[PDB]
Parts: sequence; structure tokens; C-alpha cells
Amino acid sequence: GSMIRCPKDKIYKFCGSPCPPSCKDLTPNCIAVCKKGCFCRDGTVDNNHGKCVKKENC
Repeated sequence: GSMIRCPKDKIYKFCGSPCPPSCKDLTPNCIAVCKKGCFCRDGTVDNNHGKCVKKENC
């Protein structure tokens, strides 16, 4: 506890897109705002299960 550390399969960002590429929407339109936290790696798509897989795997 105390220290926030997400799964090693993901990375941490201070400014990231609130709308990452996904199987639901490959390119969602939203205002560019810097949100901090843990995000998926570049080249992966977020699926409706709550995990990110490779773009060509979806």
C-alpha cells in the first residue's frame, strides 16, 4: 500500500491521452488533457475486458 504501483505490463505517465486506442474505438475523439497514472504501452489497444493487447492481436 501507500506507494501506487501498477502492473509491470503497463507504464506510468504524467501526461497521457484520456482516450487510448482500443478495440472498441481505434481513435476516440476527446480534448487533449494531461492526466497522470498508469497507461498501456504504445502500439497496444485497450479491449472491453480492461486490458491492452497488441493492435494486430485484436
